Amino acid sequence: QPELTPAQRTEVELLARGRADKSRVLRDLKLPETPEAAHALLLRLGVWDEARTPYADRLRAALNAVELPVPDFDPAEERLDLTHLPTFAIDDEGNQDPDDAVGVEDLGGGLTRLWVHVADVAALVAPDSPLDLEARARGATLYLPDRTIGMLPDELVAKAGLGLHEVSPALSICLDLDPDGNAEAVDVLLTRVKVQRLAYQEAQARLEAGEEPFVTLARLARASRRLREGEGALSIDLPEVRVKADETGASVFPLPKPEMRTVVQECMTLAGWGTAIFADDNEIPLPFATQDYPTREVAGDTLPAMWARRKTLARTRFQPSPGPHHGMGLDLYAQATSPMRRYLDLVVHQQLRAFLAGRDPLSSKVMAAHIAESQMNADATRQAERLSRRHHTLRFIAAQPERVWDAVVVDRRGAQATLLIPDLAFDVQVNTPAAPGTALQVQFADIDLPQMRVRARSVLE
Ligand SMILES: [Mg+2]
Repeated sequence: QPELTPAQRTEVELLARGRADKSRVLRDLKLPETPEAAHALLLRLGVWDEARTPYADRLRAALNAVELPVPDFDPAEERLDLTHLPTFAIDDEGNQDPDDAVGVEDLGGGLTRLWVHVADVAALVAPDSPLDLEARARGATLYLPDRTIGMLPDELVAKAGLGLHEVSPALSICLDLDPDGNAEAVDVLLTRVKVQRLAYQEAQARLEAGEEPFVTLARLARASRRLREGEGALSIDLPEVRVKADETGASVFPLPKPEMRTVVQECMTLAGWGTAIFADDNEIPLPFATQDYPTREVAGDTLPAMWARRKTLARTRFQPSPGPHHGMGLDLYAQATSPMRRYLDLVVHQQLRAFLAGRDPLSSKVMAAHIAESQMNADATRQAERLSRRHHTLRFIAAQPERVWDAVVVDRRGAQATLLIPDLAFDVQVNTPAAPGTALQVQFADIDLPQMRVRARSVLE
């Protein structure tokens, strides 16, 4: 009802975005002078539609694309030509810029060479360059349901993304694995590959037809997982979704888990393990990913078991020297496969490329420093992303009031049960004595976007 003037609307907007901490307008209307209260008012007045999310702004996450000049790859740099091998960037349906690709080579005698090719980002982003500094200031690419704000310029992604061009330069990790999964050798080198893009479901279809390299990649991944599990490795693969938002509204799509998705994941793990092995052998400091023992032992792979396990996990800590990763069953590990979207991965590439160029990689001291600096930024970026995903997920829920969702009890707190709706990767508290693992049907009501809360209930129980 209160028709605010333009200047007033903006005043309220600055508060909703967290840029201001007060508002004479809200104060006057007997409304709380809080970002959430300003948000609700803007919705009630029609100034803002339900599509708008204030979380990136509130957390001071960068919403602007990086407008710095991007260097070209050096054509004279010698690279191992692998354009003759079938190579594939296999990703989620709807993905747009590949960081990685996989391939294999039979080496005879039961030995197989696994190739994990990664976008050669460090060839374009040198330590301390304006590109490196801005990427460090962001920590990670911000993937909102309605837009993507890269850690690096769009120009850079367009030129380094694998498979975006007929042939692509890459920084590759190669591991020679015997039938049992033991690595007889690991290498890191600059390459040139011809990559074909496929969604996980499409690679799965090829695996099912017995097509190579899918059949071989699956054999290697299975043997590798069995080895890591033998070393205490345990899973927290809970249901995932794609959250999208556009002109037509919000959408939440369940992410299928074909075997090829698991296989590709294992190839990334092998690549990170090899990278760490390589760095350890050559005394190259990297942001090694470590994880100490969990709070308590939790067995099983059911939803409730994985739900509990995730809560007991020790935090993943990145340090300049190798350390065991309990969750992965590895003695050492480094994330090296997503340099376009994660700053730590880019640092791994910068360190490896420096070594390859016969130069001096950053010392452990500067490494500990850059890890600390980037992580604070990555934390804020990731939180802005998580809040934004929940926002649109609620819009999706609110658009289908009549829908009944399938849920599972994954935890309990008194008379309260935590219900996870897999198709939404969304959980809510609901009164019910149902034991963990119990399948229930739930309906949602009273969605409040500014506060992002909803009331759920077990139906026809
Ligand atoms: Mg990928």
